[PDB]
Amino acid sequence: PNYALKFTLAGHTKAVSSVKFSPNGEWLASSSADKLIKIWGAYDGKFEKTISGHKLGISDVAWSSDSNLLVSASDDKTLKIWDVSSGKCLKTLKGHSNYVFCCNFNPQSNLIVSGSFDESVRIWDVKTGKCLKTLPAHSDPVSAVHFNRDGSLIVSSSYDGLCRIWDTASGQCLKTPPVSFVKFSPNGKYILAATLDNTLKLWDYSKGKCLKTYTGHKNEKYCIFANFSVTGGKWIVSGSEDNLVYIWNLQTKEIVQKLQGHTDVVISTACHPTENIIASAALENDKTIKLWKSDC
Ligand SMILES: COc1cc(Cn2nnc3c2CCc2c-3cc(Cn3ccnc3C)cc2C2CC2)ccc1C#N
Repeated sequence: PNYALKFTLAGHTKAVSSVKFSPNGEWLASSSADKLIKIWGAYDGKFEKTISGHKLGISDVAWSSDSNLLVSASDDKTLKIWDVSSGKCLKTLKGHSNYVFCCNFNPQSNLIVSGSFDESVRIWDVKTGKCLKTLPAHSDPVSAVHFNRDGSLIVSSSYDGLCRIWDTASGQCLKTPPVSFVKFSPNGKYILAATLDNTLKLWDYSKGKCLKTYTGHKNEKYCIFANFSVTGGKWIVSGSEDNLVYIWNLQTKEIVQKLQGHTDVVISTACHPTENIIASAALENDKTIKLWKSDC
């Protein structure tokens, strides 16, 4: 791949915590420690709107499947469901007793999953805003939560060193260095997990075996988003504490590109759903989002 910087997105006044493309590929949403959500054009980076209401910084944001809603996780111990068109807060999800770190819709987007520093995973009903289940998931802050492709499964990770798979319908656990990020692969059969020994590993969870290991980057202090890039060549994409975006060949485990430009830890990366486009975001010495594009 030949990812090249195309746009730098300026607006946040503190660290950018997460960037996520909308499923229709039209928009990029960003969350920040400055308590704001900002929406940008996915292809040109043009600022669109600021969405405000959280009383403390935001660690994560995520899109509903139809690209109409957002959910945000905030240090004010709540999540908020937003109507992106109107910018209005539809619901405020209360129940966590500490910072909410991570969040996601299920594919049907009738549920929300959240991970918190209170060490629980919570499952929320989008329509009523009610908390349906509270899982005593870990013995340390929860670093990531993600649904599989039909929402029947939740994968969570934690600084306690564990990665666990949960049955959404019952809340019960199906399967078990700090684990700082996890997410299901696009086909649903693998789990990409990051640990704070500068390592990413691809796990076949049905077999419970580690298939591939990716090294080269620096990840010892922060929880960093990683991604499967599938629009062109099959890559693993992740941020790094050396201010670079790393891209690995999924199959060969070779580093094939390092995207240079950010001036602080690259804490978030995201891959566009149909075009060879990467978005990346950095901590408070940088505060900008960058859009990178590749011919393949
Ligand atoms: C999750 O538990 C722990 C956390 C930490 C500190 N610490 N470590 N990483 C991040 C942070 C906080 C800062 C941050 C981080 C990570 C992200 C990226 N981000 C957000 C949601 N999900 C992800 C991968 C964003 C930010 C915000 C400044 C913008 C220390 C101990 C434990 C435990 N026990």
